[PDB]
Amino acid sequence: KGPVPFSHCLPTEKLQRCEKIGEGVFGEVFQTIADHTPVAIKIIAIEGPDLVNGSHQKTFEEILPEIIISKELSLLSGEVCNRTEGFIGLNSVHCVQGSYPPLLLKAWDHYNSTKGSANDRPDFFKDDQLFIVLEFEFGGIDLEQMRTKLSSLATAKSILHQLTASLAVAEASLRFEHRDLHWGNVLLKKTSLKKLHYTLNGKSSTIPSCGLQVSIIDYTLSRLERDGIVVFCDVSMDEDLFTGDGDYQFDIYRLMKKENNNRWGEYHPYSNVLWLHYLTDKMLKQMTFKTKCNTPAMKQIKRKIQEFHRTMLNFSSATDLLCQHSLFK
Ligand SMILES: Nc1ncnc2c1c(I)cn2[C@@H]1O[C@H](CO)[C@@H](O)[C@H]1O
Ligand code: NI
Repeated sequence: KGPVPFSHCLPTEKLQRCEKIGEGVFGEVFQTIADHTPVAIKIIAIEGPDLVNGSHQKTFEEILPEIIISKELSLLSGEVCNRTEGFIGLNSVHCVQGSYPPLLLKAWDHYNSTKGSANDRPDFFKDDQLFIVLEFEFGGIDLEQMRTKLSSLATAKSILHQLTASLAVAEASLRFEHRDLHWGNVLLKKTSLKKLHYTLNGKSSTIPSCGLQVSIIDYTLSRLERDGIVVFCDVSMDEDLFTGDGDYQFDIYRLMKKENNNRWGEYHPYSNVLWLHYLTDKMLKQMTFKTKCNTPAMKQIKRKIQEFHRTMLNFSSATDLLCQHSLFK
């Protein structure tokens, strides 16, 4: 069929409603609306020779793993033996050709003016430029942006339980490792559901929501397999990924490399445990809650999360944590 114009993914009204909500070296994320329903659109330049945000563009072969993994994890919401809604829904993926839409540059400029951007203004692409455009379910607001917005550490527990269950179901179905689950990649949306449902190897359970539904995003470094065919990002020769400082996040990259002896095709679900430890550490050290722990039952939740923090690295996988850790009994 070949690539499509941007107007195929963003017809005029949908384009006019785009607001920028996120960014990374990879590119840009916009929110818009269609059929009365919000969506997030991730746009990644590929195949061209220009540096973009300081880095070379991925080839189609390099971007395919993220595409494949986004699809696999979305599909878990509709499976039976291993089912979870804890990964973001993927609506569509397109290969688009053209220069960047002026209306998106307008949205880009607004974000730059109010929040500031680390990125280049994407106005230098020619009409032959290719992009991958991934349209996802709108998952809410990332944990990092919610640093001061959550009600209490009770919510922290539901968040950790949801994250652990999702990762476990993906481990079980797909031998999945996220590999980059920093707090910008944990999204929180209000839900009126009191309990959320998952199924792990045929056994269904529930998790009290505390009014929030968690969605895990961004599969740029992720790994999984089906029928022994492994899909992953080979970072064995990457330099910069392992030389970060100033946040426990950057230790996780080094700790993953220690665990897997720099062999990124292998399955080491302990990496999911390391990420969950990093997220628990954020809950205890960087998040700040509108209400502190002030009742017996709540000073106890705090103690339980602290216990989790100091014991969870002795578990082999998110599956082991979910099934064996006292926090989830
Ligand atoms: N599906 C979504 N729903 C809501 N927000 C999303 C997404 C996606 I894909 C990304 N983002 C926001 O974009 C920031 C950088 O990826 C992320 O940190 C997050 O702030
Ligand atoms: Ni289409």
